[PDB]
Amino acid sequence: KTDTSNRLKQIMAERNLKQVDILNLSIPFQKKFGIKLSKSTLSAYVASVQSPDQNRIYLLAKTLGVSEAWLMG
Repeated sequence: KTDTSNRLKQIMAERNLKQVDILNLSIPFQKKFGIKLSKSTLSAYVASVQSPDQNRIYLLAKTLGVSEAWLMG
């Protein structure tokens, strides 16, 4: 499993957030930064299928209020 997948799952556990909740929290940041994130893409990240690019790492770090550096693994 990728660092990022693990790190996302860690955050989910710490905060009792499901993917649907993360995606919803990301929406204002998607709009703020002009960075899109789909349900399937987020699912693929959590599943360790895909690794986020620079923009989505940034988006997710702002959404979750965590360090970009940490989320990158």
